[PDB]
Amino acid sequence: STGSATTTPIDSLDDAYITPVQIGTPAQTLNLDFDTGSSDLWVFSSETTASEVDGQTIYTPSKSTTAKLLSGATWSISYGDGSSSSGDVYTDTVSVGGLTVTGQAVESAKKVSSSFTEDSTIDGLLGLAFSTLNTVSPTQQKTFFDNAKASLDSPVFTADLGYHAPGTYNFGFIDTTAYTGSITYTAVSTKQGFWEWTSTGYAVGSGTFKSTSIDGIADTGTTLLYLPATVVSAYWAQVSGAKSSSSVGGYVFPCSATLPSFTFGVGSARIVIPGDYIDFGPISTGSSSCFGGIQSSAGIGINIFGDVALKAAFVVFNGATTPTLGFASK
Ligand SMILES: Cc1ccc(NC(C)(C)C(=O)O)cc1
Ligand SMILES: Cc1ccc(NC(C)(C)C(=O)O)cc1
Ligand code: NA
Repeated sequence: STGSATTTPIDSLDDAYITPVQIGTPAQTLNLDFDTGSSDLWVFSSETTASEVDGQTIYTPSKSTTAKLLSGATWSISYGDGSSSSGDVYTDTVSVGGLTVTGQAVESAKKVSSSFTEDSTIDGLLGLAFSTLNTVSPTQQKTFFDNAKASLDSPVFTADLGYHAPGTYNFGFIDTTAYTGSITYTAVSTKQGFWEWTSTGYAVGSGTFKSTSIDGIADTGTTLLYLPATVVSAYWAQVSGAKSSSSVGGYVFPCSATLPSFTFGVGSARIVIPGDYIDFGPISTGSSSCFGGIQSSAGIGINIFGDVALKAAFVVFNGATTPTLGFASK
């Protein structure tokens, strides 16, 4: 089997991407944030505290002929932005892009935090990290990808995120038309449950490439690129008037600037992030201070190759017995 679904940015900044997902019978279509940095498939639901729902489409298990309570199971999750949700669990049929899984754990939110409530465009998350991170208790559940594996033509999914444009998530195949050149594969550690890999270095603009090992995770659910403070300082030093602002929460730069590109290494290959991708616009409406898309990972405890980095590439998440990541330019 295969599946193929379009993913669409939620706003003009590419703050996140949503992908339609069919849940239940008859189908209930919800727009989920596919997150390679977590392992729960959770949704706004008919169970979600009413004051915490503001415009999201909800899953109603009582209207699905294939829904069944997973008796006794609960879940509770916290994300890197400090957001959270929790609830109970159903099993149901879930389809993405024509690929169907029966018996998928669909985590129904009873409570979501204010960041979720305030974002009417995201109806839930679909986790694509390793199932060892799934929060369901007392019986941990598998991700959609882990349940679909048995069945896929190739045990892979790919992320092809757009810059200010739609992109694609494919399951079970490589679309050799979607990238240029060759795909460079690199080793993955699953020890922390993430798609964790080691970049071979970086360059700033037209500068020389610095060979240096940078461990981090490939995380479609994180907007920005978070790297060590040394690397980030070297990048923003090339932008006149850029500075780290404790009041704003990271590096800011004059909106009048033209940003340099940022290159990261994948083995002997190089992925170039255009300068424009690193612009996250005014810090507040009408400000001439703009927020940077490359930020320090210091205090976060891990480096994160979020959407800023990933949307510069065609990315293969290879879930074979020995998982690997692949990157190609596009
Ligand atoms: C609506 C919304 C969108 C995204 C986030 N961030 C997540 C994905 C939870 C994270 O992993 O930091 C929180 C709320
Ligand atoms: C273990 C380790 C790994 C990498 C580096 N280099 C850094 C600090 C990322 C750089 O800025 O070049 C240093 C130590
Ligand atoms: Na922000």
